[PDB]
Amino acid sequence: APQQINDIVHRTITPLIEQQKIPGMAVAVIYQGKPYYFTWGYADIAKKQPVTQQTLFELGSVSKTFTGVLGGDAIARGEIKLSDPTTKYWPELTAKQWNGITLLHLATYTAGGLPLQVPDEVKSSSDLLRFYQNWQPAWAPGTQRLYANSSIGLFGALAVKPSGLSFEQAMQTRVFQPLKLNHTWINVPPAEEKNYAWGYREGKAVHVSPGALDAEAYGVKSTIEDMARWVQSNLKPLDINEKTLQQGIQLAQSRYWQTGDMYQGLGWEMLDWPVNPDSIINGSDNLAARPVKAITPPTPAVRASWVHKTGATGGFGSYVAFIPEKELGIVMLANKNYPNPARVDAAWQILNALQ
Ligand SMILES: O=C(O)c1c[nH]c(-c2ccccc2)n1
Ligand SMILES: O=C(O)c1c[nH]c(-c2ccccc2)n1
Repeated sequence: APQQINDIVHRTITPLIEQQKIPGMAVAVIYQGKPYYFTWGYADIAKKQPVTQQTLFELGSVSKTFTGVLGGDAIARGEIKLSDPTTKYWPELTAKQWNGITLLHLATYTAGGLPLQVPDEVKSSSDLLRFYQNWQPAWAPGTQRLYANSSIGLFGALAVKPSGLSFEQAMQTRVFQPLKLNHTWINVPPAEEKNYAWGYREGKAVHVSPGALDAEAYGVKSTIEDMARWVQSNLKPLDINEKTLQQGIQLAQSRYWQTGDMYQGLGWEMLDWPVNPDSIINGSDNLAARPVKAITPPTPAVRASWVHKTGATGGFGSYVAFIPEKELGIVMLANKNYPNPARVDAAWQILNALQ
């Protein structure tokens, strides 16, 4: 890399790893559109396997950005609309609280208080129907944001119904393949297991458990190289050859709702650039129910935004942030779930210096 980039990344990440006791980490900086890669520590402590550019990390909720984009792609294909009622794609959702809950509400955590987690006890798919049928909104649709896997997870399952593809097939063929994300997986194939890092919770090696709507909400694993490429695509959607994908990206970065300084996209979340670092840093701390202001009609993707997403599993912590107008981005993948504000802080420190 250029020395400027080498120096800011290292002087920022090294202390962070030390402070947080992160066993392994990979970082990519997109600078004037090109990727620069850094790796530290261990993919697998027991087997002494280092983190490389081919190491797979659990993205956790950064998976939601893929889901938003696949969702946006289905829109641009004319297969679904965000203004459609949920019942249009799940007619079995006959319970009366569902009247007026749209795909928009599902994708943006504004349905009326769908819970953060689908319960563990929901194994079968009729258990799932029961869960949504029996769910009681705390609020009218489109009035409060409460971040929820059961909300965007559902949007992801429904968005791919008209295609007739499974979520995974749809994701692989419509998002992963066109973008050349050849080491990105909903389900890690046995061929790639050698590269699958372990996560670490309280010093114990852990992989993400199977659960309802996992793939749609928190189930993607990826390498720093593919993740960099994800940032490049989202930075420059209009260089993407596939028409509906290109628009899908643009749709995921539209501003549908505003809470405080932040705007809710599809998966992605957005602030006006330049940004107050304390507004993103403290903003990122991990139930926070917030009133939302509808942006009528949604603002198309603003190039002068800080576009970002945090993501966690029991054993992993990820962060992606990019600034379209600066052609600037960062991916940070760690095999420990460490505080969000530390991530955002490291990321702002790096990006601010290169801007
Ligand atoms: O193997 C295939 O080509 C395949 C997999 N799924 C489909 C498909 C499913 C629903 C509607 C259209 C095609 N084709
Ligand atoms: O033909 C090749 O060189 C080729 C295609 N894919 C790979 C590859 C497979 C797994 C991990 C990394 C590269 N090599």
